[PDB]
Amino acid sequence: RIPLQIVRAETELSAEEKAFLNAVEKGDYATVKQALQEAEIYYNVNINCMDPLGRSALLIAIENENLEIMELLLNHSVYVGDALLYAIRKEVVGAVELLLSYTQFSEFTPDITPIMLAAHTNNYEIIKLLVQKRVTIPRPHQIRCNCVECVSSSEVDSLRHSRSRLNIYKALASPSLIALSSEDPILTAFRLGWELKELSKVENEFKAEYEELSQQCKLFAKDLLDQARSSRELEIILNHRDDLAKLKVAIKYHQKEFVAQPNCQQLLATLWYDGFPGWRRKHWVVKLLTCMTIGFLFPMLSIAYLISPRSNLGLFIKKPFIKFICHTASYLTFLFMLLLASQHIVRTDLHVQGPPPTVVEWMILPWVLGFIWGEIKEMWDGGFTEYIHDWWNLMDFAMNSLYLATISLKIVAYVKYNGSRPREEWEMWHPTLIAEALFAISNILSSLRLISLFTANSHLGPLQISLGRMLLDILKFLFIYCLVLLAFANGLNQLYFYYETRAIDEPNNCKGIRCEKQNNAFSTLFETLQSLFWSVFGLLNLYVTNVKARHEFTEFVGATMFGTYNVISLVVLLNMLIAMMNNSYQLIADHADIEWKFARTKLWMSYFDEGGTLPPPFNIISLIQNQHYQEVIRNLVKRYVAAMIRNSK
Amino acid sequence: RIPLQIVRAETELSAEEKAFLNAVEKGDYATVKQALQEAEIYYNVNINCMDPLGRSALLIAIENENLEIMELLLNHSVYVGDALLYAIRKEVVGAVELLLSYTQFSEFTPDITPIMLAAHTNNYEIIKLLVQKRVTIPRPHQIRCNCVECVSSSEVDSLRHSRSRLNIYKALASPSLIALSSEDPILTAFRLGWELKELSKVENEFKAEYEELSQQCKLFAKDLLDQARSSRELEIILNHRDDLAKLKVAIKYHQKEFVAQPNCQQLLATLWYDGFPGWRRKHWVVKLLTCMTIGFLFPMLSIAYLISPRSNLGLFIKKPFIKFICHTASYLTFLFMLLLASQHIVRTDLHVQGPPPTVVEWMILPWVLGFIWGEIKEMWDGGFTEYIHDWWNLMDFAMNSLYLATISLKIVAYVKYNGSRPREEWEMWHPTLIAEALFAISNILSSLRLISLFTANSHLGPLQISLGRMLLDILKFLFIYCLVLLAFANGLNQLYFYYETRAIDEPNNCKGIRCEKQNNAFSTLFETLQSLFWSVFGLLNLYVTNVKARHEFTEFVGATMFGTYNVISLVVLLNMLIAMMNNSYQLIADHADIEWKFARTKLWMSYFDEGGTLPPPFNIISLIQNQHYQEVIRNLVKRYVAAMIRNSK
Ligand SMILES: CC(C)CCC[C@@H](C)[C@H]1CC[C@H]2[C@@H]3CC=C4C[C@@H](OC(=O)CCC(=O)O)CC[C@]4(C)[C@H]3CC[C@]12C
Ligand SMILES: CC(C)CCC[C@@H](C)[C@H]1CC[C@H]2[C@@H]3CC=C4C[C@@H](OC(=O)CCC(=O)O)CC[C@]4(C)[C@H]3CC[C@]12C
Ligand SMILES: [Zn+2]
Ligand SMILES: [Zn+2]
Repeated sequence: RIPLQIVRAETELSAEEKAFLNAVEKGDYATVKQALQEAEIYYNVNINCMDPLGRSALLIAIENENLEIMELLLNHSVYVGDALLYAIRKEVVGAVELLLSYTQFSEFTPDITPIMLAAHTNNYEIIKLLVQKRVTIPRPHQIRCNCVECVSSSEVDSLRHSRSRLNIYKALASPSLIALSSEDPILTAFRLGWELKELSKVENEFKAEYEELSQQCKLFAKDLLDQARSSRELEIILNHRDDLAKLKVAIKYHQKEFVAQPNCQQLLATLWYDGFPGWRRKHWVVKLLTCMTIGFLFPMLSIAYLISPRSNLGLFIKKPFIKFICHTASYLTFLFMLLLASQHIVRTDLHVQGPPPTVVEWMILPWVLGFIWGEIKEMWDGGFTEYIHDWWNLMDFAMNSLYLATISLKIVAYVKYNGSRPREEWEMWHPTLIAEALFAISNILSSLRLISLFTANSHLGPLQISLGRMLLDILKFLFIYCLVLLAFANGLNQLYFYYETRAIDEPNNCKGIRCEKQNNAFSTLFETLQSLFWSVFGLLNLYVTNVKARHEFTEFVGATMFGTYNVISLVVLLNMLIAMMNNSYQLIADHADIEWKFARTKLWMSYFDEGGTLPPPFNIISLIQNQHYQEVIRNLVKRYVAAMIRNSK
Repeated sequence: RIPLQIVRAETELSAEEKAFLNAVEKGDYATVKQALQEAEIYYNVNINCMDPLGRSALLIAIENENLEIMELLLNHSVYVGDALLYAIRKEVVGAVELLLSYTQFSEFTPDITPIMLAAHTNNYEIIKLLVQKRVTIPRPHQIRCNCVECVSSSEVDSLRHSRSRLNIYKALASPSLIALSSEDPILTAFRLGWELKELSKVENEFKAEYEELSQQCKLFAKDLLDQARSSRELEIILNHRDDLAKLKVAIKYHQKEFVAQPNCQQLLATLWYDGFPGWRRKHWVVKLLTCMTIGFLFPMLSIAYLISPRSNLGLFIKKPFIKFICHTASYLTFLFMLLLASQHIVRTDLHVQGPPPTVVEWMILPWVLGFIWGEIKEMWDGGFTEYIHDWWNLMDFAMNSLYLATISLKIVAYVKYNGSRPREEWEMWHPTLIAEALFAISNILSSLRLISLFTANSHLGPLQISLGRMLLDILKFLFIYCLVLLAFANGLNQLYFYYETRAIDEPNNCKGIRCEKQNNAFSTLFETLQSLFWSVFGLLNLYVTNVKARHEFTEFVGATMFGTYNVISLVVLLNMLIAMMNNSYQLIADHADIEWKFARTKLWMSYFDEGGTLPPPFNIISLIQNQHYQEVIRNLVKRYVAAMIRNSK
C-alpha cells in the first residue's frame, strides 16, 4: 500500500478563525460585523488570518464582489497588502474604486504593480481609473544595454529580471494603455511592436511571449486604422509627420497588416493609377492594349520628360503606373537586345581576339551604364543596410559588377590583342573568353531579375512572394545536404585517387565526367564534388565506379559508397526537403495575401518619388497638421474602445 | 519612468449629471423620474448628457432592455438620434417598437439606416417590423458604372462610397430581407450572389466581404430548396419560368450547392435514367452488360431515330442515358478507327506523294464532318462566350481545325503531286508530311477528349474535376518556370554560340540534341530552349557542355550554368510545385463532391435536349404556374424562417 498523508502541512486556523472566514465567505454582514467588533476588544481573533489557499477575509470578499463586506473590513483596519491586485484581476470597477479610496503567499510576483496588472487585464475602465491618479511604469532599457544596472540585476537574479522586463512590456503593449496615455497611438504601436520583435530575437527564451505582444501591437494599430470612416480621416492618418509619411513609417517597421488594410490599399491604388480613373473597371483586353501602347512609347515619354518636364506629354511619365510601365518596357528592350547579342546579326568574326563592340553591344552599353548609375544612386540615398535587405538589390549589385568586369575585360583584350588568331588556339584564361563568360552570367542574372516584377501582378505576385519565403528553409536544407556531399566526396576521392589516369590515355584526350565516355569521376576532390552533384540529377553513369585494373573489391566499395550517397540524397534528403517545403508552404499560404500586398505596396511606393523617373538608358543623360491628426486619433480611439467593449460582451 | 496621463482628455460630467446617468443605468425609476422632472423647471441638468463611452440615458436604457425607463425618457423629450440603431443592433423587439412609435459620437457610420442595420442583424421580427412601415434601400449602381454620381462620390470620398456600397449589399444579401420583400427569393438569391461574386472580382479590396455575402446568398437559396417536402413542390420550383428552367438559371449563375442538393440530384437522376426504372438497384455486371449492348447497337438506334422518330425503336435514343451511351460508343468507334489508321490494314504505299484516302480515312471523314457540324451548331446556338468557358470545347475547336487542315493539305497534295517519288527525297515542308503530322496531333487531341467523359462516373468524376481545378495553379507555376528557362537559355546560348559547328562535321551528319551523340546543345537559342526542356527530364547528357577547342574555363562556366539551372528547376521549382499542388488539392478535395455533381449535372443537361440527338456520323445526314410557384415559395419561406429560429436558439 501507498500511504497518503499531508506531506507539507500548514498551520490550520482556530474554530473561531474558520468561523470568521466562513462568515465573510457566506456574505452574512451581521456575523462578520459582530466577529470583528468582538476581535477589537480582545486579542481573540486575527483579522488578517489566512485560508489554506492563502486568501484572507478581504480577498474572499473581493472574489465574491461583496462591496459591503469589503467596505466593512476596510473600515475595521484589515491588512490590505496585495488586495488591489486581486481586485484588478477580478476586473470589478467597484472593488478597485473602493480600494483606491481606502510575507504572505501571493498569486502575483513582487514586481507586479497595480497599473501594470491593470494593463495586463486590458480593462479600459480600470486602467482609466488607475491612470487618472498619477501612475508610472518604469522604462525598460534598450535590448543590448551594458549599463551597470542591467548586468547587476541580471547576475543577481536573472529570472526576476526577465520576468520584470516581460511584465513591463506586457503592460506597455496593452491596447487600452495605448489608447490612453499615448500621444500617437499608431506610432507607439508601430515602435512597440518593432521593439518586441527585436526582443523576441534577442531573448531566445520567452520568444513566444514577445512575438505574441508584437502581434498584439500590430493588431491594435490595424484596428485603429479600421475605425476610419472617411477618406479625409484616412489621408490625415497616413500623411502625418511627427507624402504618406505614416505609411512609410509603417513600411519601415514591417507593419504588414496595417499596410495591407483594405482602405489603405484603396488609397494607394488611386495614387498608383493616377492617370487612369477607371482602370479598376476596364476590361482585360483594354488593359493589355493600354499597357502595350504605353510600353512601346517609352522612348517618346522619356524624351518628352527630358526635354520639357512641365508639359502634358512631359509629366505623363511622372504618374506611378505609367512610370512603372515605361521602366518595365525599357528593361524588356534591354533583355531583348541581350538575346540579340547571341543571334548572328552583324556578328563579329569569332577568331578576332579583343574585338570592338558590335552594334548590339554598343546599344547595351547605355543600358548597363544606366543600371550602374541607378544602383549607386539607390544605395547612396537609402544606405547600405536598406539596400542589402532586398535580395533583388543584391542580385542587381552582382549583375552590375559582372557587366563592369565584362567591359573592363573587353577593353583589356582590345588594347592588348591585335591579331586574328584562331579560337581553337586561345589560352584557357584568354580575356575574351572570360569576358564572354561573365557577359553570359550577367545575361542570366538580368533575365532572372524579371521575377521581381511579378509582385505587381495579382495572380503571380502571391506565388512569387511565397516561393521567396520558402527559399530560406530550402537554403538550410541545402546546407545539410552540402555537409553530406562533402562527406561522401571525401570518402570517394580517398578511395579512387590512386587510379587517376592522364587525359592522354583517355579515348578522346578528354579527362573528366564531361566526356562522351565519363572517366576519372573520383580522381580529384573537385571532380568528385562535380560527379556527386551531377549524380543528384542522374547524369553520372555507373561505369565511372570501375577502374582500369579491375580491383573488384575497390570497385564494389566505390559502387556502394556511390549507392549510399544516392539513397541518402535522392531517397532520404530529397523527400525530407519535399516534406519541409509542403509544411512551410502551408504556413506561408496562410499569410500569402498580406505578404504580397506589403511587397506590392513597396513596389508602388518605389515609383511615387520624382527621383529616378527616367529609366535606363535615359537616366544617364505642422501645428495644424498635428491638431487634425489628434482630432482624428481621438475619434479613432473612441470608436475602437466602443468596438472592443462590443466584442468583449 | 514612463509617465501615464490621459492624453486626449474628455470633458467630464457634473456630479449631478453622473448621478442622473448612474440612476438610469441602475434602473431606479423614481430617481430618474425626479431627476428629469427637476431638470424640466431649471437648466440644471442636460438630459442629453454623454458618458465617456458616448452613451446617453436613452442608450443606457436600451442596453439594459429597460422598456419602462425608455418610455419615461421618450416621454420627457430626450434627444433620440441614433437610438433606433442601437435598439436594432441589441435586437430587442420591444425597444424597436417603442422607438418606432416615439454631432455626438456614434458606433454606426452615417450611411447606416434602420432597415439596413436590421438587415445586417438578420433578425426576422425586427426586419418585418421595419418593412411593414414602408422603407426603402437605395439601389446599388452597376459595378462598371461611369455615371456622374458614381465618379463624383468616389473622388469626393472613396472610403465612404465603398463602405456604403458594402453596407447596401450586406442589407440586400440578408436571408430575412429576401424571405420578405422579394417576389422570387430563389432567383433574387441567385442574381444577388452572382453580382456579389462579380463585385468581389472588381473590388480587389473588400474581396473577402463580397465573397462571404455571395456564399451567404448561395446558402440561403440552397436552404430554401432544402425545405421542399414533396416531389411536386420540387418540380414546381425547378420548372418555374419568370423544362428545368430554374435549374438552368442556377447552372448559369454557378449555384453549385443548389444544383448538387440531394433532392435536385435525385430528380435529375430519374430524368437521366428515363428508360431504366431500376438502374439504381441493378448489379455492376448487369449495368456493364446493358451499357455494352446499347453501345454496340448505336448504329441501329441512330438509324431507327433517323428513319422513324415516332416509334418504339426510334425514340429509344431520345432517352438521355441511352443518348449518352450511343454518343460515347460512336466516339469510341471513331477513336478505334483512328488507331486503325496507323495499323497496316490495306495501307497505301508510303512513297506515294498525295495519295488518295484509304478505306480507314474514308470512314473517318464522316466522323470528322459530323464533329465539325456539331461544334458549329453548338457555338451558333450557345454563343462564343459560353463555348469558350469550356476548355473541352476549346480543345474540340483545335481538334476540328487540325482535322480540316489535314483534309485541305491532303487535297492539295493530291491535286499537286502525281508521282511516287521515294519518301527519303521529299522536301521538309512536303504537304503530305505536314498533313500526316497534323493528323497525328488531331489523334492525340481526339483521344484526350475522352477524359471529359469521366464526369459521368462516380469514381473517376471527382478525381478528374479536381485535376482540372489544379491545372490553373499549375499554369501559373509553369509561367514562372518559363521565365527561369528563358533566363538560363539566354545565358547558355550567349556563352556557347561561338562554338557552333556544322552538321557536316558531326559524326552522323546529324546536328542537335536528337542525335546518338548529342551536340550543339546551346549553339542557337531555339536549340538551347529545347536542351534545357529535355534536361528537365534528364534526357540531355552532360558532355554537351564540352566544346571542340576544350576551353576549360568556358566549359566549366557552361557546366555551372547548366547545374544551376538543374538545381533551380528540379530541386527548387519542382518541389515548390509539389507543395503548391498538395495545398491546392487539399482545398479542392474539400469541395470535390459538390464540384463534380455540378459538372455531372451540366453533362446530363447537355443530353436532355432534342437537338443533337444523333451522334456523328449520323448528325450530317404562365399565370397558373406563377401562382403555384408563389404558393410553394410561401411554404418554403415559412419553413425556412421556422428552421432558422430553431437553429438560432
Ligand atoms: C514566359 C516567357 C515567354 C518569358 C516572358 C518574359 C516577359 C515577356 C514577361 C515575364 C514576366 C512578365 C511581367 C510580369 C509582371 C507584370 C505585371 C503586369 O501588371 C499586372 O499584372 C496588373 C496590372 C498592374 O501592373 O497594375 C504588367 C506586365 C508585367 C510587367 C509582365 C510583362 C511581361 C513579362 C516581363
Ligand atoms: C484505359 C485504357 C485502356 C484506355 C481506355 C479508353 C476507353 C475504352 C475508356 C476510357 C474512359 C472510359 C469511359 C469513362 C467514363 C464512362 C462513364 C461510365 O458511366 C459510369 O461510370 C456510371 C454510369 C452512368 O454513366 O450513368 C460509362 C463508361 C464510360 C463512358 C467509359 C467507357 C470506356 C472509356 C471510354
Ligand atoms: Zn541599462
Ligand atoms: Zn452610376
